[PDB]
Amino acid sequence: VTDHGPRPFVVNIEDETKRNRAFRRALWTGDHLQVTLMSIQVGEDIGLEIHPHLDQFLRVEEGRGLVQMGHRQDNLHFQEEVFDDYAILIPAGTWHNVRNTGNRPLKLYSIYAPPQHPHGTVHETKAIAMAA
Amino acid sequence: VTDHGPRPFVVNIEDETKRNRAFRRALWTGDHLQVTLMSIQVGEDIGLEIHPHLDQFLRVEEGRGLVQMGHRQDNLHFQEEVFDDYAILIPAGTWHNVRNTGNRPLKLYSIYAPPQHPHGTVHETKAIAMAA
Repeated sequence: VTDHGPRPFVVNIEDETKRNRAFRRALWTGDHLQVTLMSIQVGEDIGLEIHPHLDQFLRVEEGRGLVQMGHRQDNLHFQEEVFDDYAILIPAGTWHNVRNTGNRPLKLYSIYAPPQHPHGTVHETKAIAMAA
Repeated sequence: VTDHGPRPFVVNIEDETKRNRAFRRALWTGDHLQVTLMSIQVGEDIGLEIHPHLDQFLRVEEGRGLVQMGHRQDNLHFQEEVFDDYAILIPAGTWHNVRNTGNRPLKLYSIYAPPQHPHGTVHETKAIAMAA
């Protein structure tokens, strides 16, 4: 998996998402949307964030997690479990986090609109992402 | 399934996509991205289109199809089969069609960025969509 954006592209997304081991790997960066793959370690979270300029779609391909969202950083009153087959919609301006609560890495893909990361972004680990 | 945009939202996307029977049903319309569900009948196609202002992501949840894409309407030189588990990336300015080539309805979801359809759009059939 390298970043194939902005090419017309067909991919087995189930398989690439499950095979990916990086915290974040850009798969396709276009002018208007970006697809990244994420593998989140047991006990780990993406990290609380807010994106006022973009919407995000996440799809869980494997594992179990906890999604936390709110209007304000100090009140994440939306708290829902997510599992294999689930999608999460994160509208612009909503504070959010996703925590792995299961017993294996949590495998998901993320679609940002508009794009968030540089073309070809790879953060192998959470620590690397945080530093970036 | 009604359109839940722009709410923070978690959904079993595999199940909603497979259960949906409409040619197009908006599931979530935000400010920056929109998710629709599509059930495409045996022998039917979405219809050749071009969206110069938006990128589209499609994920096939069930069935088999043929994706056709090109730079020019009269030369769709990208021709690839798609199956369950496959995603299709359609960058802005690429002419595209998706045809059902299998033996049951082709079930997919589509993410447009920015949004394409009014909030709460339902086109039960292709004919209705074409008329719209």
